[PDB]
Amino acid sequence: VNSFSGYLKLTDNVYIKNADIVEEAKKVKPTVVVNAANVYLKHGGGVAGALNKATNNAMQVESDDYIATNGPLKVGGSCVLSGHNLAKHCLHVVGPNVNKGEDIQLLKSAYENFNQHEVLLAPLLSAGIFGADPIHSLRVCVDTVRTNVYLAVFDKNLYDKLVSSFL
Ligand SMILES: C[C@H]1CC[C@H](CO)N(c2ncnc3[nH]ccc23)C1
Ligand SMILES: [Cl-]
Repeated sequence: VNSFSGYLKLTDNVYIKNADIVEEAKKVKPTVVVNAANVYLKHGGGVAGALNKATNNAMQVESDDYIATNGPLKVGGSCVLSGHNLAKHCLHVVGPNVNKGEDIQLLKSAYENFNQHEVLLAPLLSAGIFGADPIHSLRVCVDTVRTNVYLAVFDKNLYDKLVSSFL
């Protein structure tokens, strides 16, 4: 039993809600919140920009040190950093950005990172400003993640479409 509330159950392990991931994280304080990261951990907009803003830029400061030490992530890769005031940990996961011409096939690799964590709060990878089809992203998620994932979808109109179109 966990404290996630108001989610629709899609499968044995995948749950979904129309919610603001920042406000969700602040309420639940999950062990792991997933960030929709880029390889440079530059958290300028989208989910990443909002999460970083909620940490008062502490996420960006920590991320800049991580990149200075380790270099960029891979598309499809991830790193675990602090969750600051939002969660114990933040799993920064890089889904392909279609608006950069990145291979959408890497979306499955991106979701595989979730399997290293028993429970996660997350957005749909490569959705929003990363320019992928969110219906496809949900399909890959459900078909890739085996651990317990609580998906937050910011747009109420998009949420209703994902549910009503979910197979
Ligand atoms: C991932 C991308 C697509 C699906 C979904 C729609 O709103 N979305 C978000 N969901 C929840 N919280 C959010 N904060 C900032 C953005 C955001 C953004
Ligand atoms: Cl977005």
